[PDB]
Amino acid sequence: SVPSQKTYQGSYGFRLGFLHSGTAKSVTCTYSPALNKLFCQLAKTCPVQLWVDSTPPPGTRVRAMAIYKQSQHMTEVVRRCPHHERCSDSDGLAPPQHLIRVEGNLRAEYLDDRNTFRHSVVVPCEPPEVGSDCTTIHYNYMCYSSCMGGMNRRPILTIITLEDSSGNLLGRDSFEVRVCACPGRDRRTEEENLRKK
Ligand SMILES: [Zn+2]
Repeated sequence: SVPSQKTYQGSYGFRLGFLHSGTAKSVTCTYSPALNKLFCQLAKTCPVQLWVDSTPPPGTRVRAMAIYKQSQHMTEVVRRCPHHERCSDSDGLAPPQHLIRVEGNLRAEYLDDRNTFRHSVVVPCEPPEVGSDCTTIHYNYMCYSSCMGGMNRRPILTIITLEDSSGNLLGRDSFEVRVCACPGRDRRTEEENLRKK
């Protein structure tokens, strides 16, 4: 009833990476290593790098799923709020209830789990292009952390799983997410609060 969040590199040395975007007022997505937390604006591009030490087999996939970070909310499905699920902002592929979308990948598949009712989005694991050492997935988060009747100010984690063609686990990583109007300021504030504590 709760997806695992345990970091697991597995046989292929799977782990995430994030750009260094800074904390200027104009930044739309920024990652805090000290907090392991991504701060982003609503429906803006969030580049997430995938790093491996060796190439996984053909048919390997990469799945993203959100869960509530607090244990007392972890069994509740993370979904878009009653406003955003009805705002007709469909990209033609993501169900309107799904918080997490993949941008610019026609091979993305969206799952409503028949047993847990949780949402996820999964893409093929592509090898790095010539001249690159990693691959990047562009995610979008489609509600604010503050949306009433949805996340309702509760923090979430995104869990990224590397899976074989049957869906079996090959690797796992995760990060907290705050979707907010001013990610640069909020990252600075939370990093200062951590330093003071
Ligand atoms: Zn919303």
